[PDB]
Amino acid sequence: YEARCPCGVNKDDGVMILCDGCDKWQHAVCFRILQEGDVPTSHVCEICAKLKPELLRTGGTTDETIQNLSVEARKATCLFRRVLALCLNEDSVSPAFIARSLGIEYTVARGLFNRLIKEQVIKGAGPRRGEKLVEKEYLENIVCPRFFSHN
Ligand SMILES: [Zn+2]
Ligand SMILES: [Zn+2]
Repeated sequence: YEARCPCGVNKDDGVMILCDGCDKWQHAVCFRILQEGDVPTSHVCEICAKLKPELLRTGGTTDETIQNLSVEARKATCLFRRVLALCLNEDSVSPAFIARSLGIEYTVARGLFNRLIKEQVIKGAGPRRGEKLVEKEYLENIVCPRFFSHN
């Protein structure tokens, strides 16, 4: 059993999806999948989509938004998706909590925290210094559909 995911953190968290091409697991949210019903019949990771494109013509589905990005741009997108999903299940966050939860370095977590402020997902002081409260309804009803809609 192996996790191999372009967020760069090769550890199970949340809903995991199996690539039909390499038999490694990715975080569903990294691949733009939040609801279990949006898990494809045959998931294809970003590596297999480029090594074996026939997988995509014979029933497989990749996340076309990250497939051809650079390593660094893809990692930043996937990690931000993970932090959005974390916020869906929490009342407040901080860089340190983000770092622990996602398995990443503090400085990277702080960048994700800062982007949450810009996307207006967090606002208002939490109980502890450095924490901000999640705008729960705004996240669920408005922000999340910007990133995770399948229509
Ligand atoms: Zn991931
Ligand atoms: Zn694969």
